[PDB]
Amino acid sequence: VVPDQRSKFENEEFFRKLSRECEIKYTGFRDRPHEERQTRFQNACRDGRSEIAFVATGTNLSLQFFPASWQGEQRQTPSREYVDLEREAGKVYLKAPMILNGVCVIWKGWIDLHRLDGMGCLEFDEERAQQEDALAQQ
Repeated sequence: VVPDQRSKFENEEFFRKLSRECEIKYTGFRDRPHEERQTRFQNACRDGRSEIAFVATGTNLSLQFFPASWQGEQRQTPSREYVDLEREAGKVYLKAPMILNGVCVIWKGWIDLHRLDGMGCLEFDEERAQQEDALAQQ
């Protein structure tokens, strides 16, 4: 494979500077009474298109795990997968492999059902990164 893959990963410090354990919070109207904790979780769960950012950095990452549908006229039913992990630790979290202008990195933030100011570690360690980088070319 082209050696420009391993090279950027071993010399780019951008991983430790931001791809590390950082505080995270879901994007929503905090000025909306605590009522957003439940309504935002369910209404956002149907649209699994969560927007979230790192409190430490103004950086923001958008991601999509299993959303009911974009323009679909389906039902307003939520993502069963979201409540199959809400009953467990009593928290709601998502994990997905997103690619940036480089290779795949694993993003998996978590937050409790009431305070949406959890933590989320981000790190370049996807095994699909080494092979997808090779197959990244058309």
